[PDB]
Amino acid sequence: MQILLANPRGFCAGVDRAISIVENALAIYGAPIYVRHEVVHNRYVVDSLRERGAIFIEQISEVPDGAILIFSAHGVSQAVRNEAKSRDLTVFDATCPLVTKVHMEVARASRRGEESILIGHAGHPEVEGTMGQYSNPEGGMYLVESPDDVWKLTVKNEEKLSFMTQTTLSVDDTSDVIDALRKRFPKIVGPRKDDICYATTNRQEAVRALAEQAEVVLVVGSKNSSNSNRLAELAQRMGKRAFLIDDAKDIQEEWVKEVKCVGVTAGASAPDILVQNVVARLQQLGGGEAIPLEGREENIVFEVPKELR
Ligand SMILES: O=CCCCOP(=O)(O)OP(=O)(O)O
Ligand code: SF4
Repeated sequence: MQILLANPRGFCAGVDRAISIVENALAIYGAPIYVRHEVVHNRYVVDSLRERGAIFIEQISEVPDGAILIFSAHGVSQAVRNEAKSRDLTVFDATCPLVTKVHMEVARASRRGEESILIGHAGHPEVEGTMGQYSNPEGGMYLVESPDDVWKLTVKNEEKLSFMTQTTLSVDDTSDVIDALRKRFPKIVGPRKDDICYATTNRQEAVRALAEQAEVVLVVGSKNSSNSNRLAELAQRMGKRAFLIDDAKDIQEEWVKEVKCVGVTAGASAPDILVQNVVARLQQLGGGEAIPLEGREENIVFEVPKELR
């Protein structure tokens, strides 16, 4: 059995920064360090940081006065930022810069009172944080997930309308949604393509190349990772069996029995150790040396705030 490894895979620049923000805060200030939401949607990273003294909360009212608070990579609404601001907290912001970029545009549209449409998945913390940048009652902020959503949306003034996207979407599905928006609202303004980040685009492109070669694709990542789920979905849509797994213990032998070629990748929030252990388990089930596929080079790094070292 040939084990193939997707390239690029695993940590992106935002996730490396965000985890380093929490670890450095723990090292500089000691436990506890409060984090609003899982810093990244990975169970291994999250359990790890919990055992080291980070406490993960959903609301600022869970956080004691005087505490250090870090916002997760996904970002936070103005309401949350202000509730934190109004309380007695030292705040470090681990929001990915590439999320912050979208935030600034929704804020712009809000200040103008011009309506904005977000493409994204209801209930995801990044969507809550992005929708949460708009506050002007004179305009409006709308969520669409699909072409059918666009087909039913009415806005107040379609001569002044813009759109933004969640950073972790399916590149192909988002393209359908944008085509629908431009047909329904011919004057809508957006970025040249979308707000899907470099890391989501690359890892999708990588998993397409993997799925071309592999009968079975394992995507290392947690159930609540949006970008990880998009990798598994892409492979499955190409007619390959695909599984999203937290770690090597999730592997069922039937998945790989009599399979000549298995592919492995990882979501942007999955550490490389998890992938090494998955390969190790596939080697127990008959795999050889893991072969990495050639991939698009990534060279972006995002530094932690100077205050955190
Ligand atoms: O939210 C932007 C991406 C952050 C890193 O990946 P993670 O799996 O934690 O988040 P998700 O892909 O947004 O659900
Ligand atoms: S997946 Fe993209 S937007 Fe999200 S943390 Fe990583 S680089 Fe930033």
